[PDB]
Amino acid sequence: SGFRKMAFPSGKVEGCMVQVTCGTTTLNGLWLDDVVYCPRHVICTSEDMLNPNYEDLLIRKSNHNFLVQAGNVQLRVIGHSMQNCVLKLKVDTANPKTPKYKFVRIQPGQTFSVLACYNGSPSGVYQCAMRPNFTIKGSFLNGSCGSVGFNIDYDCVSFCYMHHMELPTGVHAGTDLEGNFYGPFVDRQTAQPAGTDTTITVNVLAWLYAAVINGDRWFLNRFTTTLNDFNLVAMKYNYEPLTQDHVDILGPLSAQTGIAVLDMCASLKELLQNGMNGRTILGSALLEDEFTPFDVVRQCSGVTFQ
Amino acid sequence: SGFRKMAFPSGKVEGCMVQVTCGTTTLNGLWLDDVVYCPRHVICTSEDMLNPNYEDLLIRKSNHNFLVQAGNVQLRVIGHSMQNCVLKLKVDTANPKTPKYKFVRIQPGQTFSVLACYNGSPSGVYQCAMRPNFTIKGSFLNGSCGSVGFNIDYDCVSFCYMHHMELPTGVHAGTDLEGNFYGPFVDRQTAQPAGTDTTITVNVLAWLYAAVINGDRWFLNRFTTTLNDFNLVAMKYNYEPLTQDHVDILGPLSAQTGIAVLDMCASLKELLQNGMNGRTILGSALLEDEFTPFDVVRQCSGVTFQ
Ligand SMILES: *C(=N)[C@H](C[C@@H]1CCNC1=O)NC(=O)[C@@H]1[C@@H]2[C@H](CN1C(=O)[C@@H](NC(=O)C(F)(F)F)C(C)(C)C)C2(C)C
Ligand SMILES: *C(=N)[C@H](C[C@@H]1CCNC1=O)NC(=O)[C@@H]1[C@@H]2[C@H](CN1C(=O)[C@@H](NC(=O)C(F)(F)F)C(C)(C)C)C2(C)C
Repeated sequence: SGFRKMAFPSGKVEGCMVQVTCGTTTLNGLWLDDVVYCPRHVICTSEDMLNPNYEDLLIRKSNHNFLVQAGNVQLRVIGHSMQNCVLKLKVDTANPKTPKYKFVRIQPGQTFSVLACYNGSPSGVYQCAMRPNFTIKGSFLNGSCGSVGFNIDYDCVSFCYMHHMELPTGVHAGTDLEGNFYGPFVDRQTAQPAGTDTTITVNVLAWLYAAVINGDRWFLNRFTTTLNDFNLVAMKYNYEPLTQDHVDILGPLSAQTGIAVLDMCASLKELLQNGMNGRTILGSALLEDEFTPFDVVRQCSGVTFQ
Repeated sequence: SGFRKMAFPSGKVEGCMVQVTCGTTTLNGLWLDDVVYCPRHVICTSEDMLNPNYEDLLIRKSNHNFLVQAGNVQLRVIGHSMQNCVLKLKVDTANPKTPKYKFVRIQPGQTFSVLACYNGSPSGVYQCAMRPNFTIKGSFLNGSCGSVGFNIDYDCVSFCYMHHMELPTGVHAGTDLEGNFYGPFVDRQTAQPAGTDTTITVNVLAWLYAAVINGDRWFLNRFTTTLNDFNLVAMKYNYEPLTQDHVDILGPLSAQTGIAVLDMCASLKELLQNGMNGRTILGSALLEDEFTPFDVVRQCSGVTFQ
């Protein structure tokens, strides 16, 4: 029993982190086989970053201008190219620690683990969700760019995020591993608008199932509701609509606990309308929306990775 | 910016996990050089665990009765001994992935990362604190025993916890790596009393400093207090006494923010007496006590590990 915010084991990703330096700018890169992936603004000076022309800046670089260090071993760069907002540096050595891997683009509401790194070295690991406004609530300092987000499936690391930038409100933005930003953002140091965020309903429901599995059952009421009626009530509270796809994904938790999804929705509706009346669920005084249904199953059923 | 519950990178520990089976009981072991460390109740049947005589049970085992698997490679056992509540299995192969390491016994209030494992394979990583009553609030299922807790210092893994047991309230107990329990517990399936828990004051103060560093400053009041006056008020709220040692450990955060420790204590006193009036600090509606002063510094200053 017990329920914690849990990250994936980070070792497979640790074996892929390197330091990339161009001029006096240093950040992290991801070394897979004979390619290093990193944010393209490694080629910028501080002044360039206010309004960069990355294509022009890259024209004036050659391979040897990129200092790639894996520990205290320099990796010789033998080619380079830009793909959207990421640079790809071909090196003459394949990473022997390369795991089985995929590049994926995740959906708003899905979670991932972040291995926060500085100078090519890991600092720590934490769990994040892609918010509905395509930001993440991370923890990142100067030099963290190129840190990656990922999920694991048995032996396969699915990389989904590379870190690029922070909005002065402490929220974070980045790209998939093809260099395409999540959200309407660009890698330039200028003010940019983000959509208002919303609560990830299907995840709140998953966490209420986690609560029941752990014996925290006080909020279960005797009612049911329709999907339509639930979505009208939840819209007022800035919850995202719950779809039939979401109901279907909640099926395994519903079957395990014997609580119908629409019955759990009726309990959530009461919590939204009435509050929690000074009580906690799984130790929290607020409803938590950064556990997916799979997160709950993998933690409560002890799924392992190879 | 941003502040998350952050675990240490787990890769160095992942390389040490193995599966140990004796009879039909299987749990996790920790393989360092040519020794595997695991909970001694691997030698128990389910019935033995109600009232085990471990010395008698071990008498009747020989080396070959222990099946140790590192991946799909069986490690030949060539000696065994019991040290308090842990078994030590000598194997004929040294773990080539053994990190620099130490065995330490941590103090109540200190935190560590847990790599939760099943069948010798990692499931996930999360951060825990040793509670003042010597329990931890973990997330552990059947088969998790032998999972370890640890801290890292540059390249050195300090192992501080091995998991043994769950009290039916969802809290957890275990040993240091010399097999000595934290707290007044024994590895037998019978009801046992734990002390009432208390709030780790020095950690709450560390987290309030983390909040200020992140721009969450609403709770700062204009007052100071004495250490004596703070401790009288906090005792009522089941907070542990704040010592001069604690004040000294908070020095780096105090100097960084320019807020005297006793001034932060005056702000905490107001929060304890008045509540948070529907507001949050770092997104939490409750005061958080499972970040140490070092946790705050290592996250907010980007300390890395080798
Ligand atoms: C990569 N190493 C850093 C990570 C930042 C630094 C502080 N916390 C983080 O997550 N990325 C940057 O410094 C990027 C980079 C130029 C400026 N930048 C920012 O993150 C800035 N934010 C923005 O410009 C905004 F608001 F639009 F997101 C900064 C004000 C420095 C936090 C480029 C090329 C975008
Ligand atoms: C190790 N693999 C498990 C981990 C447990 C299992 C469920 N969650 C956990 O953390 N350890 C055990 O099963 C130990 C073991 C016998 C019984 N046990 C318990 O954890 C039991 N708890 C107690 O006996 C109590 F309450 F005293 F802590 C159980 C009721 C099965 C949760 C031995 C040898 C103590």
